[PDB]
Amino acid sequence: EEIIWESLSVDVGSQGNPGIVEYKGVDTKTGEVLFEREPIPIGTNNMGEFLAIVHGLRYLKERNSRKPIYSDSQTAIKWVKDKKAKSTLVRNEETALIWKLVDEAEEWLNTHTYETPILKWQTDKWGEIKADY
RNA sequence: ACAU
DNA sequence: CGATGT
Ligand SMILES: [Ca+2]
Ligand SMILES: [K+]
Ligand SMILES: [K+]
Ligand SMILES: [K+]
Repeated sequence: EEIIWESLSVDVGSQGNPGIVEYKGVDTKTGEVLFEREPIPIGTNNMGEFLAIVHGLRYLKERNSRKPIYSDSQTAIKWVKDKKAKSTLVRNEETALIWKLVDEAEEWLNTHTYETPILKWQTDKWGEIKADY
């Protein structure tokens, strides 16, 4: 229906898919960048979106914030709900770094709790997510 | 088909 | 036009 303005929005950016992956989280209302991940040399769009949501969860928990997280990624939202990132990216020395981060993000989800609602950004109705690149 |  | 996903 309507945007929950008191929220954190995340977004992935990439150069290639697979290719260089980065992500950031922003205040949905103001656009203020709240966190930005150093670019990861090789990963997929969906791994980046997954890592972005999990980082937002950890960021909000550490700050005792009950704000929801918006993501436009059907895939990543489901991976977080499942606590399992079902990526097809091969595992090799080239992809070790992103797979390490993804493996660690799943481990974190399996060892911590949170009530943070994870919400679908309705691009069709609201336009591009505010964390856009 | 939908979400990227 | 290609790729990542449910
Ligand atoms: Ca975007
Ligand atoms: K996105
Ligand atoms: K983007
Ligand atoms: K497809």
